[PDB]
Amino acid sequence: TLRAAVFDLDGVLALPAVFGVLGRTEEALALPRGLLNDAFQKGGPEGATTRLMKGEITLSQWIPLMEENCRKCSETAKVCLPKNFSIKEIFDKAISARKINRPMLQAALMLRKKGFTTAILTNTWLDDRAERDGLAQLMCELKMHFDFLIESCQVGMVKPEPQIYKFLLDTLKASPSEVVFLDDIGANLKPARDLGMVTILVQDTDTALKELEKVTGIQLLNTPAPLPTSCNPSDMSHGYVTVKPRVRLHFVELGSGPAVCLCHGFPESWYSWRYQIPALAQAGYRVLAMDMKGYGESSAPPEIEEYCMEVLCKEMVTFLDKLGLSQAVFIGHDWGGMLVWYMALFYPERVRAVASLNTPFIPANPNMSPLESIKANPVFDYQLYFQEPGVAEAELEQNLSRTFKSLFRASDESVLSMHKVCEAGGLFVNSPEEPSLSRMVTEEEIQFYVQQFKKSGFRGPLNWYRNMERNWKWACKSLGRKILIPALMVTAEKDFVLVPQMSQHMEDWIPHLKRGHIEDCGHWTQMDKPTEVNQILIKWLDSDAR
Amino acid sequence: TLRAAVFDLDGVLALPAVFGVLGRTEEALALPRGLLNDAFQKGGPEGATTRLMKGEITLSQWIPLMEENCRKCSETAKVCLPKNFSIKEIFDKAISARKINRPMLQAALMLRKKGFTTAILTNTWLDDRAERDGLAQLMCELKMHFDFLIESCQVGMVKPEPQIYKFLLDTLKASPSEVVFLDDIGANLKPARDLGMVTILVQDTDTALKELEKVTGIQLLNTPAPLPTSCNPSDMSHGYVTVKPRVRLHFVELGSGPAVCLCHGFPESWYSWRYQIPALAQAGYRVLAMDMKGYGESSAPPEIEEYCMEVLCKEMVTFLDKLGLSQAVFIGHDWGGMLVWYMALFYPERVRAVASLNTPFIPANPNMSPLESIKANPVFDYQLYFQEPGVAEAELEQNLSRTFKSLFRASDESVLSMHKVCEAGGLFVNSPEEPSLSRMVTEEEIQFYVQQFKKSGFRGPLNWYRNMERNWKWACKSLGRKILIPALMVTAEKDFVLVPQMSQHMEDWIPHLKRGHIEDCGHWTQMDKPTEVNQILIKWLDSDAR
Ligand SMILES: CNCc1cccc(-c2cccnc2)c1
Ligand SMILES: CNCc1cccc(-c2cccnc2)c1
Ligand SMILES: [Mg+2]
Ligand SMILES: [Mg+2]
Repeated sequence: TLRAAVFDLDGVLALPAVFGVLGRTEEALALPRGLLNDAFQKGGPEGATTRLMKGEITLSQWIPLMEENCRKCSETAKVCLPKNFSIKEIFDKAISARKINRPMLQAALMLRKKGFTTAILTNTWLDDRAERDGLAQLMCELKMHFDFLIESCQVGMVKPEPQIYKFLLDTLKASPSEVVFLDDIGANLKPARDLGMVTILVQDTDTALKELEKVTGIQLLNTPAPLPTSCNPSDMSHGYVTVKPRVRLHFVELGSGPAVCLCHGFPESWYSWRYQIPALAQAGYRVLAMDMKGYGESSAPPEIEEYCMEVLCKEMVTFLDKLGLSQAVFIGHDWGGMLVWYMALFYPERVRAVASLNTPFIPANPNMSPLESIKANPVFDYQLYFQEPGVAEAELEQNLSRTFKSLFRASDESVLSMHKVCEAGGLFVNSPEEPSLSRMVTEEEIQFYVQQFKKSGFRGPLNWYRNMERNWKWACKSLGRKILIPALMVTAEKDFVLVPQMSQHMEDWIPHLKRGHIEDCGHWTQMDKPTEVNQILIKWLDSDAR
Repeated sequence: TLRAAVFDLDGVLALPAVFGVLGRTEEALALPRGLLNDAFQKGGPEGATTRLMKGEITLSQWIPLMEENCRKCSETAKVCLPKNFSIKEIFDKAISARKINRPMLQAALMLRKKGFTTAILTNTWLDDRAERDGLAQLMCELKMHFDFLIESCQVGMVKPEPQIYKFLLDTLKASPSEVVFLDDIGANLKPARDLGMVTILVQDTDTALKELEKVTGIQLLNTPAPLPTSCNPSDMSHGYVTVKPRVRLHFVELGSGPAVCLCHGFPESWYSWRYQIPALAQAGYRVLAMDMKGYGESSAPPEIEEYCMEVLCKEMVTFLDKLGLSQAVFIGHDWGGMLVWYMALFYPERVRAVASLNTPFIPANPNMSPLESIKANPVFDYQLYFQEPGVAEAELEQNLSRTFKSLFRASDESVLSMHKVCEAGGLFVNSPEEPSLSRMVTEEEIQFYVQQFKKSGFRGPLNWYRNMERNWKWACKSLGRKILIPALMVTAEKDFVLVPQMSQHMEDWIPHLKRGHIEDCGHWTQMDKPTEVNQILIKWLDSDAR
């Protein structure tokens, strides 16, 4: 039966209702009860407020009309308005107080996830106030979660006029009996009900949601915590910058405010940050989520030395130079974590702050060859297995789906020991042909990785592991320095390759290092514990990069 | 003979020299003459400063070494340092005082324009101070103008060590006698001279430039005012956003700070803003220079109504939604000017501020059809000529080079009257086959337009002119509103189509409108008077959009 759900903005998706500040203001100021509402509604379908709601005039033009109205109401009720009474002030304050009503948004999201078409239908105004940006931000955040946003001032019609409902129905490509409509004003529900829509009168949120649950047959209340918002690749702005003749870097870009450059690990993608990108943009950052060199839509030259840290870092500086960015905050995971530490040591003037997930900062040992260092840790055996050009490429390219499905697994789901890989003859030699799907990833998300890696395969990616000696010699140049810009290290309790204890000496080199630690989190940190990652990065960004 | 010119940063490309603050500080504080220089140089090739300049330690690690040095020098000279004496403070202040020495930069630019290879060779440090961004910005601004930037702390070598000069020569792919080297420290010149480089000792800038002129044989002093910096397309970050299934918008993006969306006119390109893009980014803005729908690398669907203002504006809102931008400053020229006024009237919550070049804001007349309004002005006759699908496309596509060469002309160069175009049978009927090249444009710049327009031709572009009735009906919805967000109108004295007097009533609708006016400027404003446009936009941005 029901296929569509329609929510109002004031008093339903957003609270406190701005309508409601008339009531509060009368109470706070000891005015005659309803005086401000009388003024707000004066003239009815031909008064100032209706012309505003229909888009005939803007909010700033309406303000002095309401003011006049407030005077007229107070004269006929034989009172005075307080010295300094200000409609502009009252409304600035109420529009900024009003916030997304999170449980109602999450119900709309869940219904949309079960197949509902969702819409916002609202009587609202053209906002040209000095502070309009606050409302623009609220609308942006809400509207990406709905199929349609219908605004009275854009369509020239207002609730309760019957034409707006017919316009709704026609927008929804739905008959009225397939629709549930929620509003906190009973007069606004009435024409929907006359057409045989299910309607819900919203006073407190929980009761409305109980009625909504009952009538749709879907669980909306007491539901577990949902995942952060993810990214749909074809909805992103995609950027491309040529950093030298055969090397162009692709990135996805969302948000405004301080530039934050996200650098993924092996064998990954910009898409590995899909849960961080909307959260960090929504927190007030300009996010640039890279395809690192060798991956996705970035160039992937075959030569091994094109992937040494020195070359990669110099390219990332060029990337900032071409974008006209004097700095970015650099956040990396895995190989990208290693990269951002080297950015901080060699280009601190370009790094506003630095954060790594999983990858520790360990100074090079000038008295031991890196390949021997590597041979000393049984869990890095797979790194020796990666050395010989063509061997790991053949195994990893042989069946991409099985490759990402076998790699991307939560800590309780493993099919790969990283144990004696060379001796085993490969990474997947004792893994199934058809792994089950991790709880972390959908089959669609796997096929996105699979399609990215069809372009250039694993040569470029593996090459990141093939510059151990060259990276060691470059790193030895930096052994006298410390990292003294703002820095965060995020350890993952159950990453059994990049273990939290490997980071334990970092304060000797980064004395003011901050930390976060994520329990029950494997190697694929951003997608294993996306909620916790987001919280830790935004806290650290707002305190240290701001 | 000479093919290459090498400049130092401190005291040559940038002034006052930070070295020089030791002198000034001793004088200001009544310290023993040379005390701070003695401390700065203590230990010579093995002291703190040399390790800094070679990249062994960072600036923040060096600060307390210099401090110690300052104490030791003052003890052996039997004096005290003042209470609150601060090396950090002295250096923060000196590094921010130091600015690009504009006449020396413009000499380097001019030599580069006559074929020199140019480089900056500098002893400098790894800057990890809280205020490092100021230096990062200076280096970014300078370095885009040179072939190479060689920094002591990146290469592990310092002037005057002879290896740094050999490294220079090898970088320049030049023998020493082809090179002129300028430095303000004679000891730093000596190894260059030993190799037979021409050297110039820089004290005052003018004298150095006279020697530079003499030895290169090129005029560098008293030279006319150069054009602002332009854009090279293959050096830009190129962005792409799908705003609906068959419509993706391309843009070029440079800079950080408030988003500024530049919207070009007919029949133009993002490249028409090539002189504004670096200037506005350099002024502290995030510039987004669009290919408008129908142009360049943006989609160009054939249908006429895809190009009505309502559809175009709704798309531009979607473009901001997908980029995660709650607002942008919108600056338009010509058709793009018309568009940004409609953005301000219909989406003021998304428009931080609005500026138009040439295009006035004239409310629709609800009592006259727009086509009759158009017939009333003899200079808009070419707009009737554009109505019939396929006619103007055939003339404008027939020879692209002749098309842009005939259109893009300064006010003293015209070959087109816009007079009785329909009756003439076309736009170019009485223009030459091979127009001369305008002073405004190079043959390379013309061929960039020609190559852009080979992708989709003139159908999409002309379609912008084919929605007069549809745009009029939409505009009539807005006749009750005023524009009350910050707004700038820039008139062009010699634009004989979009004449300055057409804007004379705009204050009735935009009572707080600001203005700029450009004399001796034709229709192609950004490329006719790029210096004046830049100055007018940056002044207005910094006061009204900031
Ligand atoms: C460590 N750099 C990325 C990488 C390379 C190879 C394997 C794994 C992996 C695979 C499974 C579990 N944990 C980690 C991770
Ligand atoms: C007015 N919209 C752009 C346009 C269209 C057609 C011709 C010209 C033009 C051509 C020459 C001189 N001045 C203006 C300009
Ligand atoms: Mg309501
Ligand atoms: Mg110098």
